[PDB]
Amino acid sequence: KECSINRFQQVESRWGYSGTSDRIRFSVNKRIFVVGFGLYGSIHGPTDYQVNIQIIHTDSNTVLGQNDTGFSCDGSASTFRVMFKEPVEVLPNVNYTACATLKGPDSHYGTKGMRKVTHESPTTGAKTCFTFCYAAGNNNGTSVEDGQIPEVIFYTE
Repeated sequence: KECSINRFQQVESRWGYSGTSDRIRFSVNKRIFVVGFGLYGSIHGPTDYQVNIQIIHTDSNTVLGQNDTGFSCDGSASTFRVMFKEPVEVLPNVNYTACATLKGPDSHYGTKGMRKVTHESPTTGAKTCFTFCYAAGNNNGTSVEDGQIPEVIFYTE
């Protein structure tokens, strides 16, 4: 029942980390539990990252979930799972801010990013539509069209 959605259609190189969080805002049209993100990994390997991930309620800038964690990686253009300590419940049509601060070597990054991207249950046809929006400032250059945080890993309700 663990799902994921990737908002990028293509993968390029390379993206650098110097201490600034990659951030993207999103809202969902249906209630979900986010359990983590998929993040792009290094250009060369083997190597790894420390990574701090967070989900913040946008309107108040209050943290709902946060985890200082890590992942290791091989140089592929694939995405790597980094998990929150517990599920964060995301309510319909509330704006949330996803943060990942990677500390590590240069990575791949996503291109041709999508504003809207829909997950559809193969069992019921129920649609879970994600809308992504630009997180202005303090985002390591990440946007709706390019950058980090390709994937949200979640369960539907």
